Amino acid sequence: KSHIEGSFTNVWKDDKTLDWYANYEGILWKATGVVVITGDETQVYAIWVPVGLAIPENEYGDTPIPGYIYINPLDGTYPPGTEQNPANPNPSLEESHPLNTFMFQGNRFRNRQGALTVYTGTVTQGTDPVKTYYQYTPVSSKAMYDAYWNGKFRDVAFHSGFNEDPLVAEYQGQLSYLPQPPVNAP
Repeated sequence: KSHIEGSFTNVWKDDKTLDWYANYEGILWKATGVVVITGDETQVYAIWVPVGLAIPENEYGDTPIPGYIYINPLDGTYPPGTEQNPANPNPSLEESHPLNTFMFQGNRFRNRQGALTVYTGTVTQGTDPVKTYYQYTPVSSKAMYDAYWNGKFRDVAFHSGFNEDPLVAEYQGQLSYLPQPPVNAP
């Protein structure tokens, strides 16, 4: 099938790849190209590509609505374990979420002296009980690091103390707009 450039509603973000997805006409679509999301995550604008059968369980006007250009922190433009990005390439399995993490575009980040890691889902590989691990993968996105370095996360990336809940970054990305209505409007 051919790609659909436009907005979808009833979208979700995969917790392992951090890519956005939506169902339309019984097909599963993956958001590619430049991805723009609404602050409340209800809608995503992108170059939607048919990637498989629809999965319903994961789930207007005509003028553009406010949103933000999404940065996938795992896009590999600044790969760890290199001269460029010396950070350790190996993701950790935390018994619990690290303290002092912050929310940026629905993704949860940890900053350890300049090395950024991001929450990439749980991993329950046990038996009795089970043991649930929270995987934190090293950020491989140059865009994410350019924002951090320009101090765009000064308000949330340098906290210390016993703080379990993530703080929400004031900066939510490059401002943009999503065309309306969503293509998969009910």
